[PDB]
Amino acid sequence: SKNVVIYADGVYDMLHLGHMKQLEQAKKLFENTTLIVGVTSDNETKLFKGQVVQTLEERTETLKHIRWVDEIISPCPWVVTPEFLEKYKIDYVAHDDIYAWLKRAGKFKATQRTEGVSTTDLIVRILKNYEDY
Amino acid sequence: SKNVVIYADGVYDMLHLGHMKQLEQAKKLFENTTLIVGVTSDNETKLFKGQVVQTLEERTETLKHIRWVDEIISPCPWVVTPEFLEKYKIDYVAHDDIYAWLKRAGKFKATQRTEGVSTTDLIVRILKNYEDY
Repeated sequence: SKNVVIYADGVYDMLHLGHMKQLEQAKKLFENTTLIVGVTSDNETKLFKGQVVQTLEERTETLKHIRWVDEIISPCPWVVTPEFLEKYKIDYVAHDDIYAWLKRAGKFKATQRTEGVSTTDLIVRILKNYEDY
Repeated sequence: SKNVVIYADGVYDMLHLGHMKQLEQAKKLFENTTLIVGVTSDNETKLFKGQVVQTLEERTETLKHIRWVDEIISPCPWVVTPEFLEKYKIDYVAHDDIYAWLKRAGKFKATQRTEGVSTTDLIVRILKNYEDY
């Protein structure tokens, strides 16, 4: 079947199994896809969303090792626009409102976040080896 | 050229860029390879090496998302033996003594660990946002 271009974006700080599963899901939305992943800039992430440990370069270099990722846009724009979709020939945006125009255009595909598998979740498990008392 | 079977093993706790770079290096030792990765058991790792946060199943499930990994042996034997190499048709073992017989057989290939890129290194960077005084 025809190849389908999928776009996902995010911070991908401290990349963990939850990111990987959501990238796999986006890659597998159709039988033949190209998965483009956008990685948000340090300045815009901190200004608009919250704290980020790793630099853009670190977050991007880790992401390239993930088998589902076919292309990376680093940094990506903070806000997806129709012109951006046209420039990269994107058929669907995969994400878990401001996506209203994407759904109106038929270009939205839902993916899911997995709870309890994050990198900081692992550090909490380490800390729980040390009793309060 | 002929396909070359490479074996690497380890704990792969809290998988990070350093593991990924060492897997990439093992995968790229020759132009055409199959990279088999062995993941050590929880009990043997803790008994012989040290603490491990994630279970065998978690460490294995994260590893499968890495593009360089072609096969996983989970759990792998704590000690590599000649019979193990024969069973899996392994041409080279990639690792960073007890590898003496591997070098004697011509089946040893060095790879490098990267410093300063581990998951716990990232947590140290988080903690450094909070001044001692």
